[PDB]
Amino acid sequence: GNPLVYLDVDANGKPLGRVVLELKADVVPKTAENFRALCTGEKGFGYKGSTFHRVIPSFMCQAGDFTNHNGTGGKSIYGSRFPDENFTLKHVGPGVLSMANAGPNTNGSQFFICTIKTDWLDGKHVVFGHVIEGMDVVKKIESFGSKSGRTSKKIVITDCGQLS
Ligand SMILES: O=CN1CCNCC1
Ligand SMILES: O=CN1CCNCC1
Ligand SMILES: O=CN1CCNCC1
Ligand SMILES: O=CN1CCNCC1
Ligand SMILES: O=CN1CCNCC1
Repeated sequence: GNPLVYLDVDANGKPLGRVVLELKADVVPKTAENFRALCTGEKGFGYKGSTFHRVIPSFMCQAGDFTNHNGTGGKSIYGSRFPDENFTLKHVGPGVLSMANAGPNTNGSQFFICTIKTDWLDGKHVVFGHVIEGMDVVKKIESFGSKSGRTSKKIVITDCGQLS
């Protein structure tokens, strides 16, 4: 069945806990596989040691730029970018896991976890999972954001991987 993966997150070197994500490989297998492999680091690169670089309260927590750490970077396991697989899953509420992008067909490694229903992103961002456990950790991360997206603490994915 669908993979379960985890992100262990620090703020300013202090552990916040673990976010567990279900990846909906049954609906978006290519997008799920990219995220899964970036969590395990099995291709030689991935999310471990990278940051949540953009966090907006009452919106989203964004991460996955493991090359430039500022929202410009990241890459997929397939190449620098890959197409929007489908828009079948919707941004239904807090806990939705979705791909960040710079327009159509520009998925790399950047992603976000929603903290509200972000319905205006339906048909624009590929939803590929949701938070199974650790929404408390997501809301802690959210609390360290700002309207500009700048974080008030350094938010680091200290470890990540696959649970099943
Ligand atoms: O959350 C929606 N899902 C539908 C497809 N199976 C995975 C779970
Ligand atoms: O609460 C929803 N919002 C929309 C996005 N900007 C932050 C507030
Ligand atoms: O801050 C990261 N960004 C990458 C996704 N598109 C908007 C800017
Ligand atoms: O690419 C990710 N984004 C976060 C949600 N708003 C649009 C840009
Ligand atoms: O906003 C820039 N990005 C780099 C390519 N992956 C999507 C986000």
